[PDB]
Amino acid sequence: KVFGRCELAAAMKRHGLDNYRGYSLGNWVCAAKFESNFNTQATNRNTDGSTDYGILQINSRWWCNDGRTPGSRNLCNIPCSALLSSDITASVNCAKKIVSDGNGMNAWVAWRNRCKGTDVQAWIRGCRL
Ligand code: NA
Repeated sequence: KVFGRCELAAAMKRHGLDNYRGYSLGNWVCAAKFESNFNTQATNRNTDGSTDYGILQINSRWWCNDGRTPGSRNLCNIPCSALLSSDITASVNCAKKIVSDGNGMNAWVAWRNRCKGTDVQAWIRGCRL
């Protein structure tokens, strides 16, 4: 599913991301834009042989099991395929564990490089929330 900007903002808010660990909703929307272009089916291989999955490009190295990432962990206790669903529940719940693990949203390279320190509230401008 490719979400609209405001549609994803609303779904993320419903699922408890607005100000989660102090990150405003616009941070989360910005991150999804530049990780996946708001596409739940996005996948991308990493150099180490892990893969990133879903709207927030969650990494099989640590967070999910995809059956082909040796020596990795599954800290969200999910198949990676769950992160590709049209329903963002699994991606949001796993993102809440990631963002709580000490490094905040710096875990997401795209957030760090394209959202952090910018006017992220712009990502929710005009949305009914
Ligand atoms: Na894994």
